[PDB]
Amino acid sequence: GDQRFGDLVFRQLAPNVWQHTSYLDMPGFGAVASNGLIVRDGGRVLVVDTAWTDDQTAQILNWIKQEINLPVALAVVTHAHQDKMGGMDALHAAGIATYANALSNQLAPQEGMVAAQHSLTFAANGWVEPATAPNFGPLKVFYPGPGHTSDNITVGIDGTDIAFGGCLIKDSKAKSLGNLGDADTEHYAASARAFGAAFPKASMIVMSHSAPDSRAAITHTARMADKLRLV
Ligand SMILES: CC1=C(S[C@@H]2CN[C@H](C(=O)N(C)C)C2)C(C(=O)O)=N[C@H]1[C@H](C(=O)O)[C@@H](C)O
Ligand SMILES: [Zn+2]
Ligand SMILES: [Zn+2]
Repeated sequence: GDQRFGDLVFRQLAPNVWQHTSYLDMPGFGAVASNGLIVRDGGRVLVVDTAWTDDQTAQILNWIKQEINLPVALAVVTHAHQDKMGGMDALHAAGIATYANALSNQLAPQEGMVAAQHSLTFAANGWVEPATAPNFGPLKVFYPGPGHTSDNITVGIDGTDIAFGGCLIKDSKAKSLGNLGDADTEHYAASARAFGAAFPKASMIVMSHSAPDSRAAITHTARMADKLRLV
C-alpha cells in the first residue's frame, strides 16, 4: 500500500488520512524513516509533524497540492526533535499556521528547531486546552506526560480508528525505546499507558518509526519503559 513520491513515501490509512514518511540523509547515519500524518478535513488539510528537512517538508506540500489540492490550514508538531520539527521554515514559507506544545516552543532554540507560531497548553487531565487549539477539526490532541521527551504530545483522529503516538510509542516488536537521551525514564511507562487510555477505541496506532500497529504497540512500549525504570 506504500507509494513513492520523490524521496517520500505515502500510505493511505483511511479515506481522509495518509501517513507521510521521510528518510534522513546526513553523511554519517543510515536512511532513518520518520512518519507523520496528513488529514483531509473536508475543504482543508491538516498536517501532523514535518519531515526531517525543509526540502522534504516542501515535497510533502507538493504531494498535498497535487493529490488533494486543498489549502493546508495548520500543522501540529509533536515535539522538538528534528524528525518532527525539522521542516518548520518550509511550513512558514508556505504561510501555514503552526502549533506545538508551549514546552516544545520553549525547548526549540536549545534543540535547534524553529518554534511554532502558536503554543498549545494542556489541562491537568492531559487534554489540550481548546482555546489554544482553535478549529482543529477532527484532531484530538493529548499530552500524556513526559516519556520520549518532556514535551511529547499525541493526536487522535476523530471519525477514524487512528491514534498517533509519535516517538512516544514503538511497535510491538521493537527491541528498544530508541533515543533515550532526552527521555523521562520514571514517567515513560505511565505516559504510554495514558496515551492508550486517552484513545481507548483506537485500533490503528501510528508512530514515528514503524508501520501502523495494533494496540499491542502501546502495551509493549509501556513494558519496555517499566523494564528501563527498574534497572
Ligand atoms: C534518532 C531517531 C530515533 S532513534 C532511531 C529510530 N529507530 C532506530 C533503530 O535503531 N531501529 C533498530 C529501528 C534508531 C528516534 C527515536 O528513537 O524516537 N527518533 C529520532 C531522534 C528522536 O526522535 O529522538 C531525532 C528526532 O533526534
Ligand atoms: Zn524525538
Ligand atoms: Zn523520532
